[PDB]
Amino acid sequence: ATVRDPAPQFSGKAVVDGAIKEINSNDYKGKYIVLFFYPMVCPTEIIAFSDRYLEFEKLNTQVIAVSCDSEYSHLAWVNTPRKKGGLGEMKIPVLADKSMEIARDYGVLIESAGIALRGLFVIDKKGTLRHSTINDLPVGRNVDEVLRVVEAFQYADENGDAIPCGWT
Amino acid sequence: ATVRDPAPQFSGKAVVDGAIKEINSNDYKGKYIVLFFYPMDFTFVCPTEIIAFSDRYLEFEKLNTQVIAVSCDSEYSHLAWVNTPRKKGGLGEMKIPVLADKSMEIARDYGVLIESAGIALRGLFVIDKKGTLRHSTINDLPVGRNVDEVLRVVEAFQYADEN
Repeated sequence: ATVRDPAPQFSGKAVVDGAIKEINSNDYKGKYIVLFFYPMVCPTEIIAFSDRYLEFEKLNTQVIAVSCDSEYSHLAWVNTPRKKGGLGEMKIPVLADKSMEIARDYGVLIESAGIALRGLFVIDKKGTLRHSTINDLPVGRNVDEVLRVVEAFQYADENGDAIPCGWT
Repeated sequence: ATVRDPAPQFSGKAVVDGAIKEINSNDYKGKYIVLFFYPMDFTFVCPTEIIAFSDRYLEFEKLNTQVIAVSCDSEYSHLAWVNTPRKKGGLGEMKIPVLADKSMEIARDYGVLIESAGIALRGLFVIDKKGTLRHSTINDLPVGRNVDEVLRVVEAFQYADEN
């Protein structure tokens, strides 16, 4: 499964607004989705997205972090001050994937180490894969770049799937 | 084939320094490799992307990395492409090699071939000094790639490889 393919549907229990909720990808139809995997290291990446969450909302997109761990420990993580390495008050959902079935479905699972690569995926309003960044574990991701990709794909979908030669 | 894997071998005839030369992936060991695919046959493709990469080549060379473009056509067409002024639609002087991929075996080897459009997705791949895959950006055709981001990724990987 790769780009221009209908993106693999995902569901499960996440921590949202400090609470555990069953969420499904089909719940986010009509909005873009940035699905990104945090391999269970520095939490500042996921925290960064959480801080820029409003900018993502301007573009009608939903960021969802995904990690190879339980919803209860994810709650434990949110119920920890950032000063101790925990997540503190999160503004984007943190989805549990102890089974790692989502990581496999997205091909960022290392079927030898039992860990996920830093995968990031942009899904459009019709539920199709538009972008896939995948990094080896040591290198983090950049929010400004993700926002750039999202706004570009949006302008494309609006202006007939074609971007002017030299955009902003 | 995914990240942390020894990268798929690529070889072929490229346009290097305004001339057709045989290049191999094994030729670039000891250096990073940015392998990126520029779809020509995309009816709305813009050369400003690959031109950009051509311009920032010095910045890539400071970091001991070799950017190689790969495009869906022969070394003769790539030469013809280089030998066409930009104000006439061509590439003009390119500062990175343009590798030929008419058979799209290189595109298939990297999993970027759209086996219906006969075109490759805008795939970008960072390869380390022992030749294993460290990064892969893949975009849908309408969205181009950013040189600054690539530079960030490469130097980040280098600092990691040292520390």
